[PDB]
Amino acid sequence: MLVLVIGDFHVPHRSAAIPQVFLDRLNTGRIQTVLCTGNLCGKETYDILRTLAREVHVVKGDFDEMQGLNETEVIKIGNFKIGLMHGHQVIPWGDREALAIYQRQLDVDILITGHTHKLETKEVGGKYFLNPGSATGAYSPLVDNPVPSFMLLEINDSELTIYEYTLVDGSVKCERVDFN
Repeated sequence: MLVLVIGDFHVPHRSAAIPQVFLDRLNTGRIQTVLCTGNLCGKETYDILRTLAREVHVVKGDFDEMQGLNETEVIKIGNFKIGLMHGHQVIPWGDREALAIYQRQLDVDILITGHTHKLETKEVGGKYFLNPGSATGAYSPLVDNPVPSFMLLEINDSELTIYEYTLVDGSVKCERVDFN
């Protein structure tokens, strides 16, 4: 019932590594599921994700060439139907009402998107909108100083806890958000 939410690893022609402190934490997390918003650094990243959990879901980001990734996925965890997509498709970008439109078309309680490279948890009308930011703090035109980040969710029936992990000025920070 622990879910890693992660993505936006890779931007073409730019290098950026996952912090090793993140890898060490997640390899010992007993993660049940990975929900990945896409933009992997090739098979290397997919192998990493497959070591973290038994069940891995990855959607197609705008830089992905890996064959066979779907644009959207819906996954049931606890009492939550969870929609997953990279989010560059949601126009105008990251805009609350456009996101809400996709959340209703996918019939989900939680909508997970990326593309902005800025981690954000937001409850809106009893629906949840989650963005883990970029695991590598990768470049984005939309953000000047992105930081490496990810989310762990703890789901117990209708209980939802989000742990927001970021790497700021060389030190890890975590913020816990509780929803019931």
